[PDB]
Amino acid sequence: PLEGAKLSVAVKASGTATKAYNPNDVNELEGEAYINNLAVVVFNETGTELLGYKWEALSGAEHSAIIADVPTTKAVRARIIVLANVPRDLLSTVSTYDEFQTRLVDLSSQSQTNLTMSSQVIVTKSALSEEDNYLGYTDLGDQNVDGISDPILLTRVAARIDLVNISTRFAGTPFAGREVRIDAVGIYNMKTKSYYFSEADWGETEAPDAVRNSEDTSFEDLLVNDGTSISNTPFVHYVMENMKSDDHTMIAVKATLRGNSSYQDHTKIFTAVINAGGLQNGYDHNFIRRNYVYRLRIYFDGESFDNIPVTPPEPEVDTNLNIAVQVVGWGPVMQH
Repeated sequence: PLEGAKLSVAVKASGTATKAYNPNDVNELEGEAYINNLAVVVFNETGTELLGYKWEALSGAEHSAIIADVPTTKAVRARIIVLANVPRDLLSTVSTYDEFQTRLVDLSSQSQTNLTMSSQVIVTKSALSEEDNYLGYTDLGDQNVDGISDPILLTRVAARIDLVNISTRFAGTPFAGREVRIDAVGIYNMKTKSYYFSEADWGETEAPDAVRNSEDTSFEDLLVNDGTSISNTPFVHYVMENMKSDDHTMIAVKATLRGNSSYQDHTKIFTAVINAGGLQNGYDHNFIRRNYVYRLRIYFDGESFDNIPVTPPEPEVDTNLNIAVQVVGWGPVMQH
C-alpha cells in the first residue's frame, strides 16, 4: 500500500562530553568504536504505534556509519531510537515504546570489539514526509528532519575500569622493605544489566537488577614494593552504569604481605568504591557513568596489614583500601 516513506540516518559514536581538543581524553582501545550493526526503531509521537524498524549488519564500519531506507509507514511526527551493536532480532519483537524501554542488555554481550551504543530519544517537531527523510546528513543541512544535520550521537551503555598501577608506602613504617604479592583482581558490586537507551542524550541507562561480583583475574608473578610503576595496566573490565544503587562498584584486590622469618604471610581481600569523590575532584558525577573510563591507582601502607608473629584461613575483607581514581573521556585519535 502506502510504501516509499523511508528514513536514512547518519551516526557518530560519542567520544568525550566536550567537543574540544584534549590528548588526555583519548582512551579508546581498537574495536571499541566498531559499528558491527545499526538498528533504527520508529514510533508515532506517543510511542503507542510502531511505524517501522530496521537492523543491518555492517562490514568495516567504525566511529561513524549510515543506516539507509528505514521504512516509516506514516507521514507523521515520530519518536526515533538509533542503536549500534545490538541483537539482530531485538527490534522484530517491538510493540510499544514503553515496552521497548524495559529491554535489558547483558554485560556478557559487551567486549572490546562489540560495545552497545544508542542515541537519545528523538521526538520530531515536524511530521516525517511520504517520501525520503534524513537525519544527520551534514551536506543536506535543513533538508534533514527538524534540520538535524549533525550525525546522530550514539553513546555507550558500558563503562571501562582500568587498574593502571599498584604500589606500596612502607618507608618509615614497621613494614619497610617488605613486598606484597597481588594474588587476584576483580570487580565487586558490578551492574551486569543495563537499559539499551535513555530519553536524554547520555542519560541514565542503569538497570535496577541486583549487582554481582566478577570472576577474579589471577596473577602468577605480580610482586609490588616502594617505587613499583606498572606500565602494562594488568586489569581492564567493562561494567554497566552504577550511580543510583546503594551497592557501589568496587575494585577488589586479594593481596599477601610476604614474610621475613620474624613475621608470617598476611593475606586479605581489599575493596574500595570507584569514583566516590568524583564531584569533589571536578568531574560531572560520582561512581560509574556510561561511556566513561576509570583509571585506578592502588596503594598499600602501614595500615594495610598486621605483623603476625611466627607460630612455633578465610581472608578478612578490608573496605578501607586507599585508591586514586582518574575519570577520563572515552575518545578516539583525530579523524579525517
